Amino acid sequence: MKIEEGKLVIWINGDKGYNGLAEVGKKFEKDTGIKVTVEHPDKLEEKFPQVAATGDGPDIIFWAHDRFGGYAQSGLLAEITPDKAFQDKLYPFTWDAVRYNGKLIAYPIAVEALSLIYNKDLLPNPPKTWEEIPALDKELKAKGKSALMFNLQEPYFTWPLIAADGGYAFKYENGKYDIKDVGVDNAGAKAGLTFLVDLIKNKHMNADTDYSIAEHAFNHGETAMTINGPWAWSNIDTSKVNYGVTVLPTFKGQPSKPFVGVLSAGINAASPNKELAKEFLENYLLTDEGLEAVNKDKPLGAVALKSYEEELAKDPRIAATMENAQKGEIMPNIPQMSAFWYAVRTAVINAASGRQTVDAALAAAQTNAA
Ligand SMILES: OC[C@H]1O[C@H](O[C@H]2[C@H](O)[C@@H](O)[C@@H](O)O[C@@H]2CO)[C@H](O)[C@@H](O)[C@@H]1O
Ligand SMILES: [Cl-]
Ligand SMILES: [Cl-]
Ligand SMILES: [Cl-]
Ligand SMILES: [Cl-]
Ligand SMILES: [Zn+2]
Repeated sequence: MKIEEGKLVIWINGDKGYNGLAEVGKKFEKDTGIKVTVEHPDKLEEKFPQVAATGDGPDIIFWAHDRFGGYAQSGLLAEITPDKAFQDKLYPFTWDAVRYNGKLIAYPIAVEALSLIYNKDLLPNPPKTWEEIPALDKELKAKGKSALMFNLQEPYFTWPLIAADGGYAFKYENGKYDIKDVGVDNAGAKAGLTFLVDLIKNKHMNADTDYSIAEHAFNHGETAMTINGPWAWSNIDTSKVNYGVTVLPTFKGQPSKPFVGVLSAGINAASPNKELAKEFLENYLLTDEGLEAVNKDKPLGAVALKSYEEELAKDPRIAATMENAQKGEIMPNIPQMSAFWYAVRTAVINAASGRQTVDAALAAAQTNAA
């Protein structure tokens, strides 16, 4: 078989708590005899539609909900069937994220938003504005440090700045997203991307900075700030850097507006193990003990499971996560999101590297997203 009967194969991103998830899998195996194998392929969210379209791939895929409408439209996801009692365990807005064309198509797990993470020893009082960063970098450089480093290769991390002054993905109005109406090339989006490009032009950041570089720099005390999600806190803890997690800086007086993702677990339509996947997700993973196990490996951040979230909310880092989430927007789950992200990734990388002006980059992004 392309997908093996009698076990579960799971995909989750490599920066999440995949070892903790595997532990939940070992508990499952102990109780049921069903082995669970967790993989973390790179770009799994791009690979999934390729392999699932041929009846292959994992039994279960974990990713933010934004990719799931596309998968569902292509018939790659099984309809899930939790009853009302189970539904009541999770916050209503998380279920909204995973409902597509009249069907629930994934189980919500956690609510993710980026925050500003800062080194308290270098910056006891972190900047409230993006505009403060250039001068702060010049001041820190004289002491052998930089102000800020974050992943410039994934547009997820730059979006909060692009959206701050008015950029948006798809217009939502009167109960629908208008997929012909994109906001990646409005004045606000240009302003935010231009600010980023200027940070690079003025040697405050490097265009080639990626996830690993920014994490390395922050966790080694080479830079005073980074922008990242809750999954990153575990490695910072181990580094012994004294850090805080706070509201993202404003731009032109406007809050940064991160795109909020609901990490969700979908079941492959081609899986011969759908009932076992349901048992694993409902009875083992989406439980206090299951999420705690994953969280202990890499923090989930705010979780969809009310009972556990009530405990996590007491953590000031989680409060900061929710504050940033409230200033941002939940991502659409519509199929056009794949095109949107391709468009914006291309624009940010080309603008940052100087291959395109901001105006040309975002003009192309508008065409490509719509
Ligand atoms: O950067 C584009 C990318 O953004 C989001 O992916 C996030 C993901 O949601 C987070 O859980 C975390 O792993 O960071 C990822 C970015 O590297 C979108 O969900 C994704 O579809 C999109 O390609
Ligand atoms: Cl990266
Ligand atoms: Cl080093
Ligand atoms: Cl529970
Ligand atoms: Cl769409
Ligand atoms: Zn280094």
